[PDB]
Amino acid sequence: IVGGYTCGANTVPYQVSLNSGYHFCGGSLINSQWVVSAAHCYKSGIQVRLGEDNINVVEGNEQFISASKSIVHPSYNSETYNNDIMLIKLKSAASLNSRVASISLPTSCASAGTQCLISGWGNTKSSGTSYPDVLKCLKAPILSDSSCKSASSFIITSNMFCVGYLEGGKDACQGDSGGPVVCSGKLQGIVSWGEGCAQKNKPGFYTKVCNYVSWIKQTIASN
Ligand SMILES: [Ca+2]
Repeated sequence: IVGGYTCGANTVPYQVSLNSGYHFCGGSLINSQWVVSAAHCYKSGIQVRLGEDNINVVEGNEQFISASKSIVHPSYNSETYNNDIMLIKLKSAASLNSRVASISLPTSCASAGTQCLISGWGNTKSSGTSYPDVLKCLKAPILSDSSCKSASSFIITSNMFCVGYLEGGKDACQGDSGGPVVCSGKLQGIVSWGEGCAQKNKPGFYTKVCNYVSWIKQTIASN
């Protein structure tokens, strides 16, 4: 995350890391057996990692559970990132506690201006590579739908909101993808894409979970 701060060991207990020999995408724990993340993060043989803060050191509190199944949205579009959502079932239920807890799904969509908390172990620089050891946080507001679009070269659909800072400097970035956007204690979004990171007039775009609650609840029940 570019222009953020250190969250602090387990201050974001719903945040998960998806690992395939090394961290590559983020995720959010929505119940003891299911994580939600981005469609575009799909990989086979994913190891979900709960309770992490320093991803490169074993601190105790870590839980490493394998993905028994990974269900991508059937309408995912890999070229426009529309319906960038994926549900991962854990092979065994996670041991829920103070440092590894689930986040509620939303009951209604969040309106422009609401302040949200974005997080992950992604890149922290506008130019170049600097992957942090510890979990990073950014507080940012939802921008108005008109704002994202004036400021855009790529297709934006109704399943995406956008959040951040048009001035630039503060944004999610590569490696945060699939991570959480929490607003008022509810997971409203999934880190999906942006035109680079932290660039002037190019905010971040996020899957709009509020559109997907039926599909999540239903997929979970029948799997
Ligand atoms: Ca660790």
